[PDB]
Amino acid sequence: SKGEELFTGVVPILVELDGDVNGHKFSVRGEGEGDATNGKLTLKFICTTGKLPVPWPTLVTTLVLCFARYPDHMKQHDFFKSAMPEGYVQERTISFKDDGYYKTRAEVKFEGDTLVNRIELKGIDFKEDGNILGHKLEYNYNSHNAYITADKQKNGIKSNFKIRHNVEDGSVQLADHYQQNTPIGDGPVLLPDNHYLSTQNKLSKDPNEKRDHMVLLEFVTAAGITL
Repeated sequence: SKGEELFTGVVPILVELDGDVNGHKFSVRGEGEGDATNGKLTLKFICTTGKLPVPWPTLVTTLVLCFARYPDHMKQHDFFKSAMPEGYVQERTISFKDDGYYKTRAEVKFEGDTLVNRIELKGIDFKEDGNILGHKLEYNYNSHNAYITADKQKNGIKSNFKIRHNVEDGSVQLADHYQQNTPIGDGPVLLPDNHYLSTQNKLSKDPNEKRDHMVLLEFVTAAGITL
């Protein structure tokens, strides 16, 4: 795709999320950079409204799959770059087992030289003293594979995958994601054969940052189609 030409080196990233979880209003700003050469993303996120009222790990998937590394023989299956620079909408429902759910609508697109992910997030039905509102999730992240399929009737892709969030008592909090993506522009996009993305996330803290924040290192690699 011509969009892939925008990704041959490191690109600056801006993430803006406004959220409303059980009426708790909050915002997150992230900045950093991504390189689809190696699938590497490095960002720092700040809760700009105070303490984040949900656990940082639960927002990772919401807070830029155009930076996934597609191997050469898979490049004709990279929907995400093919939609650039005009971008795509990424929508999810994320259901937390035995708890509430998030609904997210995001636009991922270039604004000048910067790849911007702007998200509106709504959470409802979260339980008082549950793992989300009660911040009972460990600050860490299990590596995961998520399968991508074409959605030809919407000129886009879809994906359903689970995140395992470790709870501090040794239990696991599942987060079941249903995802859809559709191009913003009317130009041609690549509709992929079935494949998956493999993702690792390292969550850390900036020792000099006093605000509630998350330092994230993410790798995303496409796989599942062979020579």
